[PDB]
Amino acid sequence: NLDIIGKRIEKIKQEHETSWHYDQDHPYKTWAYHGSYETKQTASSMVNGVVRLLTKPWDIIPMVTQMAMTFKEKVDTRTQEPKEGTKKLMKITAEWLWKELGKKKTPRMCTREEFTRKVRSNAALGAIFNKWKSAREAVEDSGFWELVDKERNLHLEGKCETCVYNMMSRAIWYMWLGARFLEFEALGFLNEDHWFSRENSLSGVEGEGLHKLGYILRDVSKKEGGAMYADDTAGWDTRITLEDLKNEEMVTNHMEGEHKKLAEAIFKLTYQNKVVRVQRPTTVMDIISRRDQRGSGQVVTYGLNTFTNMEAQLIRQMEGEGVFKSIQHLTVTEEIAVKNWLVRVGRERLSRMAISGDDCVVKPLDDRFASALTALNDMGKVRKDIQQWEPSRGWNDWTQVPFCSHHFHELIMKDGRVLVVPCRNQDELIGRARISQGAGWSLRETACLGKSYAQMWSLMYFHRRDLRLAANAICSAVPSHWVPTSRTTATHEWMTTEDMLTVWNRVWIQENPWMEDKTPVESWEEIPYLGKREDQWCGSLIGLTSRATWAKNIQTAINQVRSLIGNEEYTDYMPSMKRFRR
Ligand SMILES: CC(=O)NCc1cn[nH]c1
Ligand SMILES: [Zn+2]
Ligand SMILES: [Zn+2]
Repeated sequence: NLDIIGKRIEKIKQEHETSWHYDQDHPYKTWAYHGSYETKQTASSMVNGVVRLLTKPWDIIPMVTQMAMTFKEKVDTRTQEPKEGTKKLMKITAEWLWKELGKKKTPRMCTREEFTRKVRSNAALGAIFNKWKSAREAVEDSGFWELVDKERNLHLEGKCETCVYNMMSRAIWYMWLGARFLEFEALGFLNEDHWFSRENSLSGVEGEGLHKLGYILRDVSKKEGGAMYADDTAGWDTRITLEDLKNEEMVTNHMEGEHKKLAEAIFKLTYQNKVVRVQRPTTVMDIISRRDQRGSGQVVTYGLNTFTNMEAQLIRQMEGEGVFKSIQHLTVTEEIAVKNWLVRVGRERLSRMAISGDDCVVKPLDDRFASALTALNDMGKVRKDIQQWEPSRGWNDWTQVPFCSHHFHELIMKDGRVLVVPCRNQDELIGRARISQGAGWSLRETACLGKSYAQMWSLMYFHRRDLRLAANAICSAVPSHWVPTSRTTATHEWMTTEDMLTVWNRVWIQENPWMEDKTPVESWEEIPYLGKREDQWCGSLIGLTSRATWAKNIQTAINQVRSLIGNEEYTDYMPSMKRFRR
């Protein structure tokens, strides 16, 4: 408790010594509360006018238009201590999993140089504004690095002064850039060196890309076994136990020297003990603490979520296969049985999964998995939207399984070759492309964000009639040479000024390990669509009068946007489609 967080608390006390008051009407039950101080401040979603002017039919679709308008009673909940048998299963599994992940990788520190390059090309490193304006400026000033050094030597001493979270089914815990650096220095290797790649982790998909996820799910479907299970957890980040955080910390067992000590300090001082500042309108700033739940940088959160989800799903698989009888207590011979299962079939069982942070798809040996719930519930990974003890419903067809907010279609090209393509309800895609985040967007910056969405649609969603047409229209409306942008950045092959047909060929043909015939596609007309009825099922407006008028008059919409942007160099991409090809 207060020996580890006291220093951080003491320091904040003094910078607001004219405001410190131990409030009596504090709303916290599961968070430890320490005091309050005076503040007064808040970033809503803005519409992208380039995308909206080129998607007129969707102006009257509420699922699209409502997306642009507008649980902290789940962050304030508590998770019970797992039973001794559960804790044993998790420790054995975690020990075995870090060794497997470490077989072909070497833990290492990430560098000021690496951190500096990241910031100088905009990655969402959840930092705060003070002394320097942006992250870009702090990184060039040697005063910052002297602050970093003071904290670093403090961490080596087993103490913390400035690693404090700022709070803001979503919850993002910003820290000052210095704290983020020290986290990246110790644990950045997990992401930077691809520990959760599919080649390295067998269950993972880190770096895989939306054009690969469908092929990965189809490969899992080819295994002998039961239904495909895709159970979502109710608020995964809030269900991370102190036992989970202790099994995650065992990655430090694979480290040495300085690194081992720096990593151990991040786990002890920032993850297993946390200090947070929250805005309350009653507007004061609350300084609260707790030991458990997830609150790291988003990128370390992704890797440790993937790790602990892989662990939980192997244990649920063990339960279905009858490897252990009860979570109350593992016998001595059950421990040897669990260890022996992992050595004998662990890697095979990992290959039966696709795991992306809190999101999973499992194809178990058989459907006993469906009612194997005791370990999963006792670890605190309670399933969303189903009663605690009600057996999971599995999917009989890999094309119906939800994963990473998508489903996947099998699409046969006129030439016989097989594409496995990502899909989701088209209102979601159009509604997201119509939204920007943040202030001070020029017309040129807004146009370049529209072009980023258009090129993503050309590469990932070319099989949706409305998106291929809207992508061609946006790319026709934005100057040919303007570079696509995004203020918050998997593999983003659409972020380029290269011709999108050349990029399509590289991604779907040349570099696609599931495509044996490498014959390049010569035109967009060789590239197929979903069936017309399937396109409507997934939200297409094909068949509506609104959509027919839009498609027929598209050059008028394109001209409207060109007239606003001004006298620039434009390309007509519409004749890449049959119906505009005269
Ligand atoms: C309709 C269109 O192409 N407008 C572009 C433009 C603006 N000024 N001169 C040409
Ligand atoms: Zn610290
Ligand atoms: Zn679909």
